[PDB]
Amino acid sequence: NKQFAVIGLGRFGGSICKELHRMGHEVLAVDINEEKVNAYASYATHAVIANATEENELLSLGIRNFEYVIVAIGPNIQASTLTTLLLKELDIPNIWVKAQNYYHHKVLEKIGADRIIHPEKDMGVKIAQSLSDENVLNYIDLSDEYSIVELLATRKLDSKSIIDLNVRAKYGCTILAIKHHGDICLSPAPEDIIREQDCLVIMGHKKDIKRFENEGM
Amino acid sequence: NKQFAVIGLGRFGGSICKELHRMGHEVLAVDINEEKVNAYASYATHAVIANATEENELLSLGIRNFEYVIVAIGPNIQASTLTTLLLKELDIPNIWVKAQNYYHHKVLEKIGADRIIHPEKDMGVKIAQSLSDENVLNYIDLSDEYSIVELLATRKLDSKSIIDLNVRAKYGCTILAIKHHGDICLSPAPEDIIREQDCLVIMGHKKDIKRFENEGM
Amino acid sequence: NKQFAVIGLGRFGGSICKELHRMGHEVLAVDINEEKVNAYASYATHAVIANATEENELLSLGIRNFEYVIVAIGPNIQASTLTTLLLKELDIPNIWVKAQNYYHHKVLEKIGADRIIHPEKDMGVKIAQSLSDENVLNYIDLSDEYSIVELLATRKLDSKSIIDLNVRAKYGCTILAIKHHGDICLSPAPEDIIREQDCLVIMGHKKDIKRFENEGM
Amino acid sequence: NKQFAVIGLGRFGGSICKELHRMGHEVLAVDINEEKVNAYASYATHAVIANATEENELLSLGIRNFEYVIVAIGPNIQASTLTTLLLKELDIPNIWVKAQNYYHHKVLEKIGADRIIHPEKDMGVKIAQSLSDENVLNYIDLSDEYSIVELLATRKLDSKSIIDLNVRAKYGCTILAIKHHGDICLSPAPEDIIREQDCLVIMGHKKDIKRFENEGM
Amino acid sequence: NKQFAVIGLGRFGGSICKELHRMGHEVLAVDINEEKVNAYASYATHAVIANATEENELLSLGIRNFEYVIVAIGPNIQASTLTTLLLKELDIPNIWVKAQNYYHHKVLEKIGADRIIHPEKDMGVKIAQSLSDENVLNYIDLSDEYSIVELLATRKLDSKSIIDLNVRAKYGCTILAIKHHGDICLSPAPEDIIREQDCLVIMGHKKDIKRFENEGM
Amino acid sequence: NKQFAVIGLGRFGGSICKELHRMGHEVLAVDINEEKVNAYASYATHAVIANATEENELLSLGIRNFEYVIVAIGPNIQASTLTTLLLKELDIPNIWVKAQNYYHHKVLEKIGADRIIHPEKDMGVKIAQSLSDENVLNYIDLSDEYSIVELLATRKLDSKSIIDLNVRAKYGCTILAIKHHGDICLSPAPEDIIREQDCLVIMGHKKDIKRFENEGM
Amino acid sequence: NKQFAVIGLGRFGGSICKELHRMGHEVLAVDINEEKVNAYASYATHAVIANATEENELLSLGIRNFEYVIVAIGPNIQASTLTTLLLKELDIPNIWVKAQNYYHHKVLEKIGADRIIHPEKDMGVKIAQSLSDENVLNYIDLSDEYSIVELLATRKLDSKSIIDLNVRAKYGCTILAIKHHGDICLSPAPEDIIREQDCLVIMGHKKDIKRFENEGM
Amino acid sequence: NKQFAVIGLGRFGGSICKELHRMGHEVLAVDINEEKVNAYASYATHAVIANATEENELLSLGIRNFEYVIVAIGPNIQASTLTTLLLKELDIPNIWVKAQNYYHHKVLEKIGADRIIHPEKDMGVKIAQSLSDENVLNYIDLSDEYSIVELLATRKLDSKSIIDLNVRAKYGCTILAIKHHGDICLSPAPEDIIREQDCLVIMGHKKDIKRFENEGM
Ligand SMILES: Nc1ncnc2c1ncn2[C@@H]1O[C@H](COP(=O)(O)OP(=O)(O)OP(=O)(O)O)[C@@H](O)[C@H]1O
Ligand SMILES: Nc1ncnc2c1ncn2[C@@H]1O[C@H](COP(=O)(O)OP(=O)(O)OP(=O)(O)O)[C@@H](O)[C@H]1O
Ligand SMILES: Nc1ncnc2c1ncn2[C@@H]1O[C@H](COP(=O)(O)OP(=O)(O)OP(=O)(O)O)[C@@H](O)[C@H]1O
Ligand SMILES: Nc1ncnc2c1ncn2[C@@H]1O[C@H](COP(=O)(O)OP(=O)(O)OP(=O)(O)O)[C@@H](O)[C@H]1O
Ligand SMILES: Nc1ncnc2c1ncn2[C@@H]1O[C@H](COP(=O)(O)OP(=O)(O)OP(=O)(O)O)[C@@H](O)[C@H]1O
Ligand SMILES: Nc1ncnc2c1ncn2[C@@H]1O[C@H](COP(=O)(O)OP(=O)(O)OP(=O)(O)O)[C@@H](O)[C@H]1O
Ligand SMILES: Nc1ncnc2c1ncn2[C@@H]1O[C@H](COP(=O)(O)OP(=O)(O)OP(=O)(O)O)[C@@H](O)[C@H]1O
Ligand SMILES: Nc1ncnc2c1ncn2[C@@H]1O[C@H](COP(=O)(O)OP(=O)(O)OP(=O)(O)O)[C@@H](O)[C@H]1O
Repeated sequence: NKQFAVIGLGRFGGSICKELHRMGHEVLAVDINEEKVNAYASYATHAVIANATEENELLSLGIRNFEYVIVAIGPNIQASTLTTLLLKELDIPNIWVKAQNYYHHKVLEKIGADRIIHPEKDMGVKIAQSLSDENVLNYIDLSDEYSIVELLATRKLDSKSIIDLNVRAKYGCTILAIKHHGDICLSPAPEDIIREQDCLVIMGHKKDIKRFENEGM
Repeated sequence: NKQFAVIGLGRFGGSICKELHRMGHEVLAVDINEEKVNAYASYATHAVIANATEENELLSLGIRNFEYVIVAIGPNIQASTLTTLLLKELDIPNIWVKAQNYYHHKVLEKIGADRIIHPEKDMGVKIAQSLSDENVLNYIDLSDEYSIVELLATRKLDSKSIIDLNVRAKYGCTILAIKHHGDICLSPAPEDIIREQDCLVIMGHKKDIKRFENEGM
Repeated sequence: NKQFAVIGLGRFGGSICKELHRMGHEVLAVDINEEKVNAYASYATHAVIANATEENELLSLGIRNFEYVIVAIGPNIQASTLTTLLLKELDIPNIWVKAQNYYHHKVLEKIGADRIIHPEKDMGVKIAQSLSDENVLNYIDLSDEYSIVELLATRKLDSKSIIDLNVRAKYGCTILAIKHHGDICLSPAPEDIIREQDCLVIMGHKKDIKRFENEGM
Repeated sequence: NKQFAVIGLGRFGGSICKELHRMGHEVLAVDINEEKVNAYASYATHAVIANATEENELLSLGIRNFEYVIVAIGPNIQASTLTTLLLKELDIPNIWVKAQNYYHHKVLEKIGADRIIHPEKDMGVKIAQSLSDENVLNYIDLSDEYSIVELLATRKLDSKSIIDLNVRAKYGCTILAIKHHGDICLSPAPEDIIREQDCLVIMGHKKDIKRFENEGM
Repeated sequence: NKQFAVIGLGRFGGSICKELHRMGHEVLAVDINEEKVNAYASYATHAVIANATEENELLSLGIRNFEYVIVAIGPNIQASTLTTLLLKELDIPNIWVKAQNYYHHKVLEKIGADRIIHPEKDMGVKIAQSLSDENVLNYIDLSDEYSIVELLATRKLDSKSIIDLNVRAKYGCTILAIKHHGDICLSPAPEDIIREQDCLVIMGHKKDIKRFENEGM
Repeated sequence: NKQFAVIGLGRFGGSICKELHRMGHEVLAVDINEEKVNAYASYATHAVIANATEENELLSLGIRNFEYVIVAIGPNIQASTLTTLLLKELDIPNIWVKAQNYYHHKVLEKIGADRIIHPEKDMGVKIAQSLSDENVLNYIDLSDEYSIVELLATRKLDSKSIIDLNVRAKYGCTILAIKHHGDICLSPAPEDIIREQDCLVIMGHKKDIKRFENEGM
Repeated sequence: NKQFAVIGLGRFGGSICKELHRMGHEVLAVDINEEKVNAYASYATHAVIANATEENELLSLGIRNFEYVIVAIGPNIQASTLTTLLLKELDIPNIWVKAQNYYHHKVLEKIGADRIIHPEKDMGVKIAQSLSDENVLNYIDLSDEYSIVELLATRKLDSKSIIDLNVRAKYGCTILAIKHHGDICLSPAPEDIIREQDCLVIMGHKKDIKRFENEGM
Repeated sequence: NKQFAVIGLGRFGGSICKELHRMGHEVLAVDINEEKVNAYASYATHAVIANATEENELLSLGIRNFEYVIVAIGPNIQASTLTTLLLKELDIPNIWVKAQNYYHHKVLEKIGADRIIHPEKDMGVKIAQSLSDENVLNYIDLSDEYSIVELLATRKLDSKSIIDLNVRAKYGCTILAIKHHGDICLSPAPEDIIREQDCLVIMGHKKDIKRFENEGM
């Protein structure tokens, strides 16, 4: 299908490998720690003990063949950077590397990483957003001003109808989905009821959504 | 406003503190490492050097007053656990803790953590999704089966109309937004045109969205 | 008689199980590693392969029946903690747990471990005592100031009598036993002789015993 | 004073180093793990990062000068053995090594270890002894058969006199000390009273002490 | 005076250090190989064994103080690159690095090396020039086209005057110096004689000098 | 024309071969490594895979015919020596050999090498010279005391005339050339201007040139 | 036939493997250096890259099956000792080990090596014998006093008969063999002729043989 | 008597010097390592610290006077070669040099070494011989097919007579010597008895000797 190499079976890397394996892709799980290789042996096509900073080992893995290589090493800047460099000189098409800090990001950038990810930082931003606003369970920003938001329904919304809560005119936002007891309602009709503690999916302008949050719920 | 305590100024914790501070909330940035405290001094209300496992220091911080306390310590399972536990005995309303792996999650759960987060794991899943499918720029999962996806438009979608691409009937999914050259169109009418390289926001079942990606683009 | 459960057949745990079995007590030896179960099969009443963190397995062991359960898992803090906790919720009378370090000691303490042991640490202290003082073979502290000490006799003590070495008056300490060529003399009379390289058992104040070591031997 | 080298800052080794440093001896704490060196920097004279497996590094430490070298590495048999061998060829006077199992003990023995210690095993035996007999707080074995035991007094012993409990004739054992509310009585006269929950220090044959425990308390 | 750090005491680095030391400059000779440190101990102010890729060792050297740091490591691209990066982050004013190949040059360039040198390559070019033309003793290129050349005089030039050999008009080149039996004539007048086997210093265009070599000598 | 044999296509040897080929000479590129024969195939007349220590292969090359043979093997002292020796016994007119160190230089010297070169060492000296003195770009020593130096112009020299900087009288040195933006001025007249960052070519006594560097620029 | 394992393909080991292979025995050539494995690939049944100190690799070799295992590692005392120990614990029938010095010999002895060889030392003794006495080509000592010696015939022995050189009576020694131009004469009759430069095999007392060497040749 | 110079006191060289000294020859032991000079001071006439590659030191030794000079340096090819070369230019009659591998043998050969020895290799062949055939104690090859072998007698040979074991007719081989309890019997008569565990010296064809070994013992 498509070949993926996950170097560094951490939380992040391990998750990548496990999920990708669940999707049914050819995933090579590489780690210097034997116990990590042993741990993700069930969740990969081939799990190998290797020092990714050692070139001959990298050739012994046959990494040149892979379309995507992911360096999920993030506290050892040295190892990460070095590995990325090795892969670059070996003409790997796509090199995705975790990064630790702004300068590690810089060095990855300069040695030609294709995509640099900061999982902890981004998730930090998200969870902080959820912290300052208890109503938001999840969300996605369409742009600087427009967003789709998932909200936890309060008592103020219990037994209320979509036509009762006229968001499309009063607030310029549109409701997309209602999740009740695990059951799911997509693009619901105005007659539908929202019960408390249910998942509500609204879409619109950020400020408008906050307006609805304040006065509605 | 609302008082937040961020213990552990890593990428994740640091991001939480910085972002929350950008929102203009009272954020207490706590760290045992002096240089971290010095680093996030600009991005907090009060930045303090403290050993969060030492109770008398925790009383010296006056942590009982805070509505939300975030334990962003994730490689030192031990310290994290003790700290969370300390906060629990001190009757803190909301304790959100960063976890490393499943059993650390278990012990946090059992000592009564209010919310446990796995940033690296979740972001790993997301990036893996983006890896197996180059077309997805971003997304949000409404549930195990239903999701809203942001897609990068290919040439197959160039100059195509919403009524031309009948997703609501043929694939059971609904288009929510179109982003063209930075300009943004929310809940667009069937006459609207989609140009390649534009942002397309579809909503529906995961498998159905994959179907549309397959035959459509 | 009395029922004991030893979870974790390490050196320490294995020693507990083997020794208890030699005394003729009902000892259930539990381990996740099959080879450990096979190893201590001869030295237990019932040796079972079980994941002690998995509750249903813990019920399958019928651990609720046991008066004493010993968690001898010490490098995997997580397994130890989770297991100890499981036992606590199952209302086990006495839970003795092996600890690795101070904060793990803390979390064990707070989740209600009944007795926490640091074998390596304590034995370290003892062997260090023996290191700085080649004369001391072993000892037991009665209190902060008073102790019973086992000493290796030097040439200065060869062919010396108990009445000759008046410890009861000159140093306020009392000799308890003399071990000569494996032969043993308990509470010896003043006429008895001490030959070099023999075991001498003195009792008294620490500083006083040091005094006697200094001027006497 | 006297120079000590502690190689391997584990629980056991770390305890040795910390305790020895508390005694005010010159202790060189050596470890391959940087974080361990950093941890015990406060509890040593000189804390060095070194792989004790490399000879030139061992010369860089100047280990030939030390009277006592302690190999506190116990799960890595290879490293332990090798270090011990290196030290032996370097004509170190006293080499004390922590062992894991019987065969590692054998190889240490054959390559000329001066003293081999099994902390976990021995402490296991002790704790097992305390487990089968809740009454014993501590003890020291004078030989295979004779021992001095510290006992927790029960209700059966409350308000009883030493002459009342004639251990010297009825059981052939002798009482050495009584600890009451922290206060301490050494080699007490027959008129003295024992109150419950006090520390009792008996001396004699193992079987005899068990007998006294049985009928007496 | 000025402080120099030479990391990597190979031939190139060693020559740098030795020569600089001969000039009487403060030169810190750093090497991971003990024998190299021992070799250049006589030819430096301070010769230290250090792993230049290890940051804490680099701080232990106190390298931040130095005006010039030279990475003379050229077959280990890894070590060179890594070290250079470390020095850059430590805000070293001038970092001169020895390179192996074009891509190592590239990565050095991108991580901000101040001067990159290819000794073997350049000297290769020079020696090749001397190989195809047996007559040239030495030379210096002013530019791609213009150069000053030192020539060994043949019989065709014996007893010839500067005015006889009109290089300034016939070939557009100018003679700068004549070395006869060790005696030296700088900017000689047209009456001066050139005897064979003497050193002749001409200056001009490369082609013109070759022309003069061809028809003249 | 003239025939050259380059044995060992390293950086140095490869540079020799490539440069010689650019001049249009008959160059035989010999290497035991197939990939280097393949690499320099474009930059030679004939590129052959051969073991230069094997005599029959050397006869198969027909090396006796060549006027110049260059042994550019420098880390394998053995191969270098044996090869050079082979060539000597085969009565080769000119044998130029790359040397690694002083003693290899000795053995090459004694087995009758015609010219021995140390590229790394010499270039080391040069680059070191440039290191202690940022102002000098290049130079050539006419004798122990007299030299021609190429200098990088500073701000102190900007917009200054040759007659303004009277070097011929004030410092006894003479300016030979000025290189401005790649353009070149040979033996310039006193009216000419020197702009900063330009190449300046002075000629005279070493100490005098320094003097001029000191007070002038 | 019989199975041999040669670990360490040095001069000594490599020679063992090559010679053994020439005899047509099943020889497993094991080496950690890939190039050594590649070198002796032609001179073995199976040539494998393996770290003989790593147990799992040793099981991957299936070394338990072999009757004879030879540790030909001699400058790395560590590897030799460790490997030998591994083989011993794996119940290998015959373990022959190359030793470096007296103490390495000691540790090999104590860990139960079956045969310890010192090639350099022994050959040193032999070559020394040939050095002090130029006359001897080869020899074997039957005892402290009696020996069989191979001698290079001089001119004094040319065209001489066995009956002419009466060694059996005049010197008490006996001639055993004469080798002339590769042709061989075993236990030759008294009529036989010895020509110079031939191999002569005499047998007797050392001093007597020396006597014959002195007066005879 | 005869003057010998042993340069390089390793095992091989040291053995040479020691053995030569035991025979009572004038042996000059030369070494650059002071401790080796100190070590073999007792086993030489004159033991000197000298760098054998340095000519003036070689004249300071007065090596021109010696009939035999032995270069026993074998891992430092460079030093060995240069030294041998120095001795050659100094017109030394006999230069015997220890070689490492085939090419070092080549360079020694070509710079005119008189005798080149490979101790490890040859001894390798021998020990290999003994490895494939456990029966042989020692031997000497007269030619490719004919040999004299020393054998360890088994039980099959106990109390057997020479006439009983008719080797001269049945196997075409001849017995030369019998060594019993240190006592020695040369060219024994047919009545003589062979007891087990005695040394037996047979002579003949290799295959024939193996035949006798097979059916006979
Ligand atoms: N040079 C190397 N070659 C191969 N694998 C390596 C190398 N260095 C580190 N690794 C592996 O990469 C993994 C990266 O996880 P690490 O322990 O570095 O923390 P982390 O990745 O930041 O944590 P997480 O991924 O859980 O957030 C480790 O399991 C380690 O075994
Ligand atoms: N007991 C403690 N008390 C206070 N601060 C701590 C404690 N333990 C860790 N920290 C701080 O919390 C921060 C957490 O980041 P850390 O380096 O532990 O990796 P992480 O948090 O798993 O990864 P990330 O930095 O991406 O979140 C660290 O910078 C550390 O200084
Ligand atoms: N979750 C678990 N369930 C059951 N058994 C476990 C679990 N985790 C570890 N064990 C067992 O407990 C034993 C504990 O010994 P381990 O090797 O973990 O080191 P240790 O106990 O600190 O060292 P030692 O006991 O040798 O001093 C191990 O043999 C292991 O097989
Ligand atoms: N080759 C080596 N060289 C130097 N130090 C080492 C080497 N191998 C291990 N160590 C160090 O020695 C220490 C030994 O402790 P380790 O973690 O191996 O468990 P342990 O000693 O059995 O446990 P404990 O000492 O807590 O009972 C470790 O901290 C490790 O960093
Ligand atoms: N990580 C490191 N840290 C510090 N020093 C290092 C490191 N790696 C290599 N070196 C040193 O740098 C020097 C580089 O020389 P090396 O042996 O790599 O060959 P080289 O430099 O190509 O040889 P030459 O310079 O003579 O051409 C070595 O002497 C080595 O000891
Ligand atoms: N015996 C030999 N016969 C033929 N070619 C050889 C032999 N030995 C080495 N070579 C080749 O000669 C080339 C010389 O470069 P090498 O890698 O030996 O280092 P070097 O030449 O000292 O370094 P540089 O590349 O800077 O010149 C190598 O590419 C090697 O393949
Ligand atoms: N840990 C190991 N595991 C397997 N093989 C090893 C190990 N260590 C060394 N060897 C191999 O054993 C061989 C021993 O030869 P080495 O280079 O050590 O010199 P040596 O044996 O003294 O020289 P010689 O055998 O020529 O007398 C080497 O070829 C090496 O590759
Ligand atoms: N240039 C030199 N001048 C004098 N002595 C030297 C010189 N080079 C080496 N030696 C000495 O010669 C001795 C030879 O032993 P070396 O360490 O060279 O290994 P080796 O001789 O091959 O091994 P072994 O002799 O143990 O089989 C060394 O002890 C060394 O000190």
